Amino acid sequence: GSHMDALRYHIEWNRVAEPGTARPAGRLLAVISPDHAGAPWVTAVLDALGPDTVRFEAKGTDRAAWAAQLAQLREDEGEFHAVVSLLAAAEALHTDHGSVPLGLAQTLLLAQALGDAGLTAPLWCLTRGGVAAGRGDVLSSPVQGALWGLGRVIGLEHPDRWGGLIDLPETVDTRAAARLTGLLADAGGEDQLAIRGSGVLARRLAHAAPAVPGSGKRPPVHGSVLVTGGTGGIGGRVARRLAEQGAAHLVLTSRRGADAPGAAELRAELEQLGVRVTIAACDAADREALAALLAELPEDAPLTAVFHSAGVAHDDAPVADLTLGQLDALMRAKLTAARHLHELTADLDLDAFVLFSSTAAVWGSGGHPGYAAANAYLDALAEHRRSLGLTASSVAWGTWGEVGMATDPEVHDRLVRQGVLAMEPEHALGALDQMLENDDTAAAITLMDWEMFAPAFTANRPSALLSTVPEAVSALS
Amino acid sequence: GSHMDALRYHIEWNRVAEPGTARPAGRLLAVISPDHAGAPWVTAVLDALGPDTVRFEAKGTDRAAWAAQLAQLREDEGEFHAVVSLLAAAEALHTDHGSVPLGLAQTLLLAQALGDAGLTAPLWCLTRGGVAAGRGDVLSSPVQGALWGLGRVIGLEHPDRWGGLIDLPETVDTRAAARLTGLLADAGGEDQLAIRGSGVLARRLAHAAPAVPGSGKRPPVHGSVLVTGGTGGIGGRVARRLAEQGAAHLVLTSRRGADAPGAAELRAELEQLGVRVTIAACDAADREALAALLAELPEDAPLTAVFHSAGVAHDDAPVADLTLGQLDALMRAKLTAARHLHELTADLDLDAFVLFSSTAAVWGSGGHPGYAAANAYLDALAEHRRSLGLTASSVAWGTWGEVGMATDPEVHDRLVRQGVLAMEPEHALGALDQMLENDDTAAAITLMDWEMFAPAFTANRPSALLSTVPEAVSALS
Ligand SMILES: NC(=O)c1ccc[n+]([C@@H]2O[C@H](COP(=O)([O-])OP(=O)(O)OC[C@H]3O[C@@H](n4cnc5c(N)ncnc54)[C@H](OP(=O)(O)O)[C@@H]3O)[C@@H](O)[C@H]2O)c1
Ligand SMILES: NC(=O)c1ccc[n+]([C@@H]2O[C@H](COP(=O)([O-])OP(=O)(O)OC[C@H]3O[C@@H](n4cnc5c(N)ncnc54)[C@H](OP(=O)(O)O)[C@@H]3O)[C@@H](O)[C@H]2O)c1
Ligand SMILES: CCC(=O)[C@@H](C)C(=O)SCCNC(=O)CCNC(=O)[C@H](O)C(C)(C)CO
Ligand SMILES: CCC(=O)[C@@H](C)C(=O)SCCNC(=O)CCNC(=O)[C@H](O)C(C)(C)CO
Repeated sequence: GSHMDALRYHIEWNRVAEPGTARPAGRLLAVISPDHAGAPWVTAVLDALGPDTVRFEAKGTDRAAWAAQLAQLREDEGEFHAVVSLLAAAEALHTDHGSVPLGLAQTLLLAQALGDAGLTAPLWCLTRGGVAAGRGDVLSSPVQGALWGLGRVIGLEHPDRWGGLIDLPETVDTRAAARLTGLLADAGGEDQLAIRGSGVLARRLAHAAPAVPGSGKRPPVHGSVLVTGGTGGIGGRVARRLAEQGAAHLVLTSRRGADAPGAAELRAELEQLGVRVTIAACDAADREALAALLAELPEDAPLTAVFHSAGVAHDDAPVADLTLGQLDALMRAKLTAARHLHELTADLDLDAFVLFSSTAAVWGSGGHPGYAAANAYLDALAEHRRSLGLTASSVAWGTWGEVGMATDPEVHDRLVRQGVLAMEPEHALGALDQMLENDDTAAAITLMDWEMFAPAFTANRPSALLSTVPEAVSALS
Repeated sequence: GSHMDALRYHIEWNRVAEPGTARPAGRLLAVISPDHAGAPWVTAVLDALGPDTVRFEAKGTDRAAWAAQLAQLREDEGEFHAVVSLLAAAEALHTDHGSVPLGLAQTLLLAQALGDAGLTAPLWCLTRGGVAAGRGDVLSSPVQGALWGLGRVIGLEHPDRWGGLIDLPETVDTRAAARLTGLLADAGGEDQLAIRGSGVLARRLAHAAPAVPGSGKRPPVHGSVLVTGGTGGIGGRVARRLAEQGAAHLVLTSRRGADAPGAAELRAELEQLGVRVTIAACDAADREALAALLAELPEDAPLTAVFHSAGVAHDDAPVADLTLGQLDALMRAKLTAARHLHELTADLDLDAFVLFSSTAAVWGSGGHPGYAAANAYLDALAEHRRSLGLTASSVAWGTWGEVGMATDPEVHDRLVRQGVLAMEPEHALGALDQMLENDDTAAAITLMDWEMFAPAFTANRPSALLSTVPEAVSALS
């Protein structure tokens, strides 16, 4: 019980002190995506930054061209107090990389090209409705939410030229503008911020409250349950659990399907438990294949839940190196697949819609920008779905033992050294069931050694995020 | 800043499980105050407990007579599943002890007489509007609120025959009744509960929100400020602070007034800071003297704030021993004085109405039932005043160093050994200002060693209260 409780953490937002009322002394550089500069919040921000602010229009996605343009600007215009990116407004998918929002691609390349050009002014990435901050906040853009995943990794990899992330309110009035320009002047060590009418909120990680025994509001598991990546490590273990809890029919998918290693043994396992088993080969980013799968479900066993476990973590790279192709391949099973899943099942009144995220999206991991972005999309999509009145849960896993991605010893060793320890599957799954019985929207489930993790995480840069974890605070004293 | 944040804690109420649907197997004993059994909620509870429930009418306040009656009842009727007290409905002040609500007197004597008689069934004390539980809840009876202070100490001193405290809703309908009889059957380890229309809530302690400059909009300190107990330890330090922050005129009161030890030095201190000082000898329970003090304030310096620091903690005693006389002397400067202060200033539109409480009222302290009751009144009165649209704050201090009650070394040693550490006055006052800047209604301000405190506090009995303090959870794991 308390073993599972100890695994569960929650992102929350605390009010922080009002900033000062002077705009920065030095000049700002504002980066705009020229075909996506029309949104009201972009206009309001440009107006708040004032006419002295230099504007750079980021056209297309050409790293070398931008580097040369930025170098010229630095030469001509001198040094900047900060760089303020409005590239998040470009939500349309990149025409050559169908799983990458244009704004996300352009933000990556901007971070690369600023380094290339030696423009060292701290980079601030602005979004509008990419987080749910404050009671009753509406996360209106899960695409912009992905950009926070990337941003946190930029802060780990380039801490000395990263400013942070600020989410703007729906209405950027004079209060909100003064709060924005104040933070850009000095942010008081905060770097993950939401501006809202009631004040300025900052992102915090906290222990979740211990499960209240006997208090579950989870519907019984029944009918058909789709587990994407269901032939993989965590997915198989999740499929078994669901079978024990009363699913009538488990639909497992993956690109390899019945050819996936271990698939024949997993099917026989599930059939011993008295469950119908369908194992289908198909890319979760393929909308038509998903539709066809849902259309052929038994009339006796309609879809009641989705567990999205499809994902890859390999072929990622440092921010300074990551290509748009590698980014696309990392986003595919996460952004594109989850969006299909959401759209195809929105009208089905599901009991559960569970997205498997990662701690790489909670606090960030160096070397894993694309994976962090892709999983940050899932967290944001769950908040978005709740605002529409749909069920959703995003579970950001730490490291599993025994099965799945993280059982390579070299990977394992790296993680244990950072203090992200391998969970026993029974404990991880038990903590998941607690989350689902509480009907939480988003949680991290992870076994930590804070005495290892906190000093490693904050070596280069303090983290206000962790100020609300007493073990982290205590490690750093 | 964050050091002062770390001193501040906040009582909150979280939803817990719906209880079961079976009435207790064994028979209940219901204790009623015969002249005060008319209230609607008392009738509704008696009806919910059903006709099999044995009734005991607690007449007067005679410990020995009740002990003999209870012994007879046990003889005749057997042992009981639990004892359900409805004595809180007696809000009228005791005829012989003008600071003691009759119900509070009778609850003490009941807890004493049950022990005397060897009735071991867990004692549950019911109240109606004695806490503010849930958003927009109205604490309508601060007198009944005092009973929760006493109750928590009964739980520390007699953990094996204490059930707990349950606050009923305004309307005890069938849902509320089934919730009550379900909790009496099995409370799932909870012992501080509120039944409301939306469900069952339980009492929780959390770290308070970090300071945000000017959020509660505290007005500037100005005009005349009354500090009762102003010649005493904390009071004098509070007077000094207010003088530094621009009070025009400090009115310090105590029973000894200008004869109080150190009073001539404190006057000179405050006057060096440019403040006018009035020191009056004045029992804060004397309504007429307080009225005369308020009537003589200059029109150029009207009353703007009250800081209620009057109080005694000595000559308390264990629950088993405490007399009504001792109880009266502890309640006097708290209940009676605060009530006068509330009534005489209700129409003055104060900027601040600040009551000095104790952690003895937050979580309880063995050997200090009378003090805990008296201070729990202050917490409840602050919530009550907020429901009326009046300003109020209750500050439940831990232990001060340097000045005041707790500076005796053997007392100090006992506290340090329980993990309640002595605060530096500047840090305690800094935390108070944070609380007043946020305009919080109730907070505890205390320096804790949770690794010492949690195991000592829960040695004999678990505490759900502390499950929401991660340092407590970690100490116990
Ligand atoms: N293991 C951990 O410690 C951990 C920590 C954080 C988060 N996670 C998340 O948990 C989930 C499960 O991870 P795991 O450890 O079970 O990894 P795994 O054993 O590699 O399983 C991943 C599954 O996703 C499938 N997949 C990959 N891309 C797909 C696509 N486009 N369409 C459909 N299926 C696809 C894979 O099969 P094919 O290759 O045959 O398609 C595989 O069955 C992942 O989303 C991962 O991001 C895991
Ligand atoms: N010190 C702590 O660590 C701590 C912890 C929790 C709570 N508190 C609370 O903080 C407040 C101040 O405590 P302290 O440590 O400053 O103790 P203190 O030095 O004894 O101050 C108490 C003051 O109250 C006065 N007083 C007592 N009964 C009174 C009455 N009936 N009418 C008017 N004045 C009366 C006393 O003076 P006379 O005797 O001359 O009346 C004295 O000036 C108290 O309410 C106490 O319960 C203190
Ligand atoms: C690679 C497989 C995978 O799922 C991984 C990326 C994840 O689940 S993330 C878990 C690994 N690490 C983290 O979550 C914490 C990263 N934190 C760290 O403390 C690193 O030392 C810093 C200093 C921040 C450099 O990145
Ligand atoms: C006596 C001066 C005074 O103000 C004191 C009573 C107060 O401020 S209350 C603070 C003293 N102690 C407490 O708050 C903690 C009580 N906690 C404890 O852990 C006790 O050891 C238990 C085991 C519960 C028995 O009472």
